[PDB]
Amino acid sequence: KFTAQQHVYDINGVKVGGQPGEYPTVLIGSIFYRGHKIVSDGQKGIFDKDAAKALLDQEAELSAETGNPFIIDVLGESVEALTKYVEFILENTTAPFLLASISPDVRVGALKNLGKDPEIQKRLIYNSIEEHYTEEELAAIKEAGLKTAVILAFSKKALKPNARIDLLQGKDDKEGLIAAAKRAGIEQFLVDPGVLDVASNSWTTEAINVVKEQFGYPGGCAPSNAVYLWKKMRSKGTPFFEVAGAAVFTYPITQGADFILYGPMMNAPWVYRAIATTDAMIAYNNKLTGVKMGTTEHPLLKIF
Amino acid sequence: KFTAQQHVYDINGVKVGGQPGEYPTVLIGSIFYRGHKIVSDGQKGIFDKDAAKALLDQEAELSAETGNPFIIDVLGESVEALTKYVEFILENTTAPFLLASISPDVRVGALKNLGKDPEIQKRLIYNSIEEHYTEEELAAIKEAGLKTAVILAFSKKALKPNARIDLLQGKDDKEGLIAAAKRAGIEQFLVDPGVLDVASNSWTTEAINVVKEQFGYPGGCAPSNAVYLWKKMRSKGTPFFEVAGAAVFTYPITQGADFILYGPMMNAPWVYRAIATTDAMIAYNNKLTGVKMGTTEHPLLKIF
Ligand SMILES: CN1c2c(O)nc(N)nc2NC[C@@H]1CNc1ccc(C(=O)N[C@@H](CCC(=O)O)C(=O)O)cc1
Repeated sequence: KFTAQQHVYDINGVKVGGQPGEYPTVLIGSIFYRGHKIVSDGQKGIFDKDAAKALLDQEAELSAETGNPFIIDVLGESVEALTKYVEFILENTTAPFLLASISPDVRVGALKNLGKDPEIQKRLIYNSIEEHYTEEELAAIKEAGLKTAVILAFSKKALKPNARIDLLQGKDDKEGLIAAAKRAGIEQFLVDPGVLDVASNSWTTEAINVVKEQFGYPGGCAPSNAVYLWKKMRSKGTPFFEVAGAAVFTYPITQGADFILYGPMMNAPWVYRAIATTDAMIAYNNKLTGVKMGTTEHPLLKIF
Repeated sequence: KFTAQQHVYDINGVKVGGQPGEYPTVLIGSIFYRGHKIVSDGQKGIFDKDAAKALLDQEAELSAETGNPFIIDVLGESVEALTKYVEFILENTTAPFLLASISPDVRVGALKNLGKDPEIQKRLIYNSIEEHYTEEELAAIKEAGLKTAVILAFSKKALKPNARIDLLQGKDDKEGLIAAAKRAGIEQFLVDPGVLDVASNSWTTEAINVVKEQFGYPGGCAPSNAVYLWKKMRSKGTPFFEVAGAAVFTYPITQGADFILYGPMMNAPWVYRAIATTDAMIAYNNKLTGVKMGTTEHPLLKIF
């Protein structure tokens, strides 16, 4: 059990946060990522709408089967593409989604094209407020009226968990990412300490623990990149890559994390089955921790 | 982490116990279990020597690849069969092994045949001293001169983790399982709190924590019990069964367990890969906690 009173956010019906076993893990699948084969032009945002709709329908089905809620990670490499990707997600699912790009200019341009829309404000989560934030970026977020953002504490100047906490809460003459988010009008903070590599997923998890111990913000991480760069294990193929993947993705959940960005949506079939199993074992512990489940839509009540 | 100084046993080279991150997880694979297709006659102990050698060679290879040591779980349905099984294991591997059977009189009968052989004393671990131990069982163990035993610290009267203090130490007019084991000349106790089903693996792990926190005995369990009877998952095939299995088998390691009985040895290829991943992430946490690895033969230094 975590020391601080946990913030539980209601993201247009998706509950995220709380004490371990209170709410199922929220699973965040990536679509239109670099090299996604359903995209034929990543600059114009031209993609197979049937194949994309099939992924969204599969996520709904897996979600209904396990009780794990989903938020879609929507990636783009251009303003034009990311704008079209967001319009498509708005119309073809009811789920919340992350507005994501490596390029902050792409994120901000796309956000500008969406204007002030009550549906966007309810469903769109900014991915992310990170070390390179600008006043322009914070202004674009405020003008869009967004209320939830991923706070990403990934930084090669902040390897140790406590240095990632310094990046979040601020230190000396740096306000920190939480303060920057608040100045943008963000009231709800999904804290992602970053995953440098597989082995340091324990440090990511230690940083999630400190966040939930002291602040009570929902904590999660995105270990898909580190897993896919693990040449030695990937070389082995199926099912060796998936079980190792499952070990990495479940580990933060075993230490009380609230959400996982699991990588490409095509991996949802095995990710949902691994994560739902962990959630069901943790919830069964609820009597010993003195926690009450916040919902009957829970893997413990569904997967057996 | 644990307050108690942890007992670390050396079982013919296999180190079992310690603080989390100090030693790799010991992996215990089952052979000659009920339904094992390499057995044609479970009463006479007629089995495929080439297929048994191949499993033991595959355990040695995976062990050398990850740094996870192994103990063999040797199951028999008759005295004649279990005797032959143990003679084969003695000759075809160097690993310690569990002498195991659903039928206590099969364990007792087999022990009589194997005699007070100094190799039996060094490599044979009694599986197990249970709630309903008999004087004839304790006499057989003493006469064989065994030094290590699994203490199955399980009872439907002691479902709560804290009740395992009662089972181990005794209570009221009941001799504890530790006192019983010592009367049989046992000096080294591998504590298994028992696993009823998948979900209750969280209660098993809380019991392991209590045992290590207060007594320092190595703690492990057999999640295999629940997983292969989980038809919903098994019938889905690869990789759904493997990732679900990986979630269950890794969970106790993430809470500080020292050994896992992972079921049939045919599953070693994906069990080693999942468990090595968890061990590597836990040991990486040593860099923050100051906990020193007790061996360079560790997944953290091998799998990347
Ligand atoms: C019950 N159990 C156990 C335990 O709980 N605690 C200790 N110390 N030792 C043991 N030893 C035996 C057992 C762990 N080993 C196992 C557990 C389960 C299986 C198993 O599920 N076999 C399958 C058939 C094999 C298959 O097709 O999977 C079955 O349905 O019976 C095979 C071996």
